[PDB]
Amino acid sequence: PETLLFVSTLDGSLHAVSKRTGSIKWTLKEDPVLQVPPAFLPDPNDGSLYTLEGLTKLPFTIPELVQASPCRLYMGKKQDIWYVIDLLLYLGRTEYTITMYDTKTRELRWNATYFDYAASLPEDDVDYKMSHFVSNGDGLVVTVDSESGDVLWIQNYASPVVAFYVWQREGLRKVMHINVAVETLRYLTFMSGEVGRITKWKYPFPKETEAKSKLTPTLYVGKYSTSLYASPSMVHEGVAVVYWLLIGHHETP
Amino acid sequence: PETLLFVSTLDGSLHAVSKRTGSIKWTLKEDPVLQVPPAFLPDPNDGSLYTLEGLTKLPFTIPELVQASPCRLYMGKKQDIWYVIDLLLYLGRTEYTITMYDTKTRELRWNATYFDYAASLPEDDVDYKMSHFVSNGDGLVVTVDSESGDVLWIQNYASPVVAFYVWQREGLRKVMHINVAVETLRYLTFMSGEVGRITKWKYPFPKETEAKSKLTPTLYVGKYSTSLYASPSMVHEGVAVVYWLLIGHHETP
Repeated sequence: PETLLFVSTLDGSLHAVSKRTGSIKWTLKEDPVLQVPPAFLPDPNDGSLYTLEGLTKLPFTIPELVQASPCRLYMGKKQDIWYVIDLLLYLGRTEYTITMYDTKTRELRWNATYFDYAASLPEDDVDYKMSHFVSNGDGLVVTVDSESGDVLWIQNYASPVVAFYVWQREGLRKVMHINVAVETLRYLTFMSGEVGRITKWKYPFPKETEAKSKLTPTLYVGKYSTSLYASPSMVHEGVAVVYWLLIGHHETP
Repeated sequence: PETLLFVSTLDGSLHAVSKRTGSIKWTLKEDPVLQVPPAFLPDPNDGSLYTLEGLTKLPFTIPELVQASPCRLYMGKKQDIWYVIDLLLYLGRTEYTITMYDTKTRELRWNATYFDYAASLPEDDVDYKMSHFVSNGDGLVVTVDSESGDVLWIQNYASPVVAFYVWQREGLRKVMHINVAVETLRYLTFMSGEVGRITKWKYPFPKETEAKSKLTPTLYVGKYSTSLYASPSMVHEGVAVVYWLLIGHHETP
């Protein structure tokens, strides 16, 4: 179980992936990370919240807003579930539901239902020499050796990956990753292969630092079964940066 | 609405009481403050937890244990409800449900369901010249002018009062009170009247300081429809201080 990588995606799919190949061993399909039933743009990656009066980021996440209600009208909720699955691992997720409400009118101004795996905070452990690159609005993943920039594996999961978990010390430990645009991520994987071919010695790829350095901070807004959502991302040269009108990138709020 | 005092009792009764008389204007009957379905002794006054290996107090309350799960097996939950009632006041309470669980066995080691009104923390506001004395395992209340010790009113509610709320700035503000044993509280109200009679000038009563000073810290353990619970309390001379065997007082853990 210490060789598995857990891939949490937007539609509820948790993937038991080979930290080596990146291939699926077993797929667990549950509740979709977000279910905003427009008002607030959630962040599949941690309940963060945004609003569009341009595009701004509030100061409280979804859980926080919940673990701080009633308030003034705010309705909070927080049921927990544990998942039992023999490879037996006890993985637990939390269903956070929030609710806006105006005493003036008589309707639910806003609503959202953001799930999220209980896991230990991510810490820069030198023992982890891997780095993961993720596409916004797409299941593309570029796992590329942290101690170089040497591409370890490319994968395309059904739905966009929202978070990564490694089962350290019997239980999940969230592994920090990078958000890059499909365009740029493909464009990058492309060159990686070209340089790989002309060279014939390894498929290069930027390092989290070079990447986060040379690209350009953007705030991506995606769509999910009629549920919008922002989420930081990097974009390269020649990518438009501001319903189909709101979707896509925007300049960091 | 600024003249009402809200009396939260163990069986779910919220009382709209005259901050002057102490009499009920309107009664709101909802879910009982505790519903431990023996293991952990809850505290109707804030989810605090205790265990009896004598009688000790853990470091985390019920909400905290919930707003910190899943964990390791701990199951948390936190639905909120708002109550609308025209005197219209919007009072909100939170239903906290917790759950213990051993991966070893296959049964729910423990469980509890503690409700609690959303209200602003209590602060020593010099504008509030009242003091409330409460009996453990009884609906006796001795409201006695803070700026003296002069008895303002005596009341006996159906079920034991767990907390007091004052609707300051449109919304509840929890008012700190004192936990004394029925015995002592009756014994006190008694003398108060005797001295009142021989004197014919006012019914005295200790001040939160004299009381909390001359009495003796005890940890009361009560019972509620087959649900035990600890809860600090003061006791005077000649009161036994250690199921009917556990109920009653004990020396401060």
